Amino acid sequence: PQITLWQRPLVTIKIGGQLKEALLDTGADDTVLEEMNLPGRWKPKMIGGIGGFIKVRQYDQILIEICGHKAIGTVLVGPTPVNIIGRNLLTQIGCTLNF
Amino acid sequence: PQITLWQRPLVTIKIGGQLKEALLDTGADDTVLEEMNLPGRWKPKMIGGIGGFIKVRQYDQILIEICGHKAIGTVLVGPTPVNIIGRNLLTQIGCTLNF
Ligand SMILES: CC(C)CN(C[C@@H](O)[C@H](Cc1ccc(F)cc1)NC(=O)O[C@H]1[C@H]2CO[C@H]3OC[C@@H]1[C@H]3C2)S(=O)(=O)c1ccc2nc(NC(C)C)oc2c1
Repeated sequence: PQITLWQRPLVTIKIGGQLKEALLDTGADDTVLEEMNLPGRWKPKMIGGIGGFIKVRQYDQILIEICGHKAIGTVLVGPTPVNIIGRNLLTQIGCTLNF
Repeated sequence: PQITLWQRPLVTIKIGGQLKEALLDTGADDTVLEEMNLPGRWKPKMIGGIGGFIKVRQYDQILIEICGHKAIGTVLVGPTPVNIIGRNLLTQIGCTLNF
C-alpha cells in the first residue's frame, strides 16, 4: 500500500499468535511492543526516547506479519505507550518514504 | 526523493535562519526540535514519549524548509534527544510510506 500521513500510520500485525495494532515508525531504529506474552529466551535491555529510558526484554528471530508481509527479527517488549514497528522490520517489508 | 530505511531518514532543515539535521519520523504526530533560539511568542506544553514526558515551548506558524520543501506550522522546542519532523509537517511536503 501507499500510506499518507494525515492520520497515524497504524497497521494490523500478527505476532506470537496474537493480533495487535502497531505504528509504522521511521524514527524508531528497533521494534518495541507493549507488554505481551512471547515464548522463549530474552535479554534485558534499556532503550531511550523522548522522556528518558525504559527496561525492555530483547527477543531475537521473532516472526511478525505486518499488514500481511512476513518479517523475522528482534522485538523489544516493555512499557512503551504504543506498539512501534521500527526500521529493523520496515526494511524487510520494503517500506520507503517518498516526497 | 524516495528514501529507504537501512539508515536513519535524516534530512537537512533550515529554521529560524539556522541549518540543522532532523529525522523524518512517521511515529511523531508533532515536530520537536532540540533547544534552539526561535523568535516570538510561545506556550508551555508537556508531550509524552517512550520514557515519560518533557516540557516544550509551542511555536505556531514557524517556517521550516525540509530537504528543500517549505512548510509552515507548529514546532515544539525542548529537551528531545533528536530533532524530529512529525506528521504535522510531513503532510505538507507530500510525504508517504510505501510498501
Ligand atoms: C513513541 C512514539 C509514539 C513517538 N515518538 C516518535 C518516535 O519516532 C521516537 C523518535 C525518537 C525519540 C527519541 C530518540 F532518542 C530517538 C527517536 N522514537 C523512539 O522513541 O525510538 C527509540 C526506541 C526505538 O529503537 C531505537 O530508535 C530510537 C530509540 C531507540 C529505542 S516520540 O516520543 O519521540 C514523539 C514525537 C513527537 C510527538 N508528538 C507528539 N504529540 C502528542 C501531543 C500527540 O507526541 C510525540 C511523541
